[PDB]
Amino acid sequence: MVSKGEELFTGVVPILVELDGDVNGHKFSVSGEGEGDATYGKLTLKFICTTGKLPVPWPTLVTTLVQCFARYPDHMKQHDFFKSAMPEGYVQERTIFFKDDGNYKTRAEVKFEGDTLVNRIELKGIDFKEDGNILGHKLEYNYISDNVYITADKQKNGIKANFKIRHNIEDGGVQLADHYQQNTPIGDGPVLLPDNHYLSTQSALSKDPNEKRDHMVLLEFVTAAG
Ligand SMILES: [Cl-]
Repeated sequence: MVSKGEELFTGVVPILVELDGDVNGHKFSVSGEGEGDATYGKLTLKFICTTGKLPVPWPTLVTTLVQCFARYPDHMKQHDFFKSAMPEGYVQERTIFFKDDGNYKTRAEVKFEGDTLVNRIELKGIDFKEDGNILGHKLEYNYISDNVYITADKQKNGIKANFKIRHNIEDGGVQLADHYQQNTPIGDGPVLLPDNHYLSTQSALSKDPNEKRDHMVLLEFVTAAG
């Protein structure tokens, strides 16, 4: 039997991302548009800071800015929580701790609005050093990849995840971002609660030479594995 959720992702699906952020009192907004093809675990998106200059580094927002587009191997289809929650969707919450610096707290709703998959996010950042690697824009812009370790949260009918991102500092060194994640379904319907597994995630960051606004072009591959 094929779920309504699974069926929604068999072709190319348009994506819309909307983020409202406040880090150390610096307010900003980001809009993103693109396409996802879950059959190949493939995402292509362009993000624009709609408020001017982004007050934090683009690479620090990649994880916040749609794990429903992961390629789940057929033998792991019973563990795909993210698609099982669709179209009504899920809430995704995180705390992201930047080592020796501040933290982000995020809350997002990921759901269909018509035929478009929407990720609407609120982000709050506190305790950042004004001359630190984040507010000082000292991180490299190129590539972000890691494994996302997923476990069921039976009590909340959802999942938890934890993972680390290593951001290269431009003049040398590494800035660690420790991620803690919880996802809960929006609807009351049945969902798939997975066994322990991970998502292998790789993203390439680029620029559009015709784009004068502060922006990020992203190519991403996400694949579930045992
Ligand atoms: Cl940046």
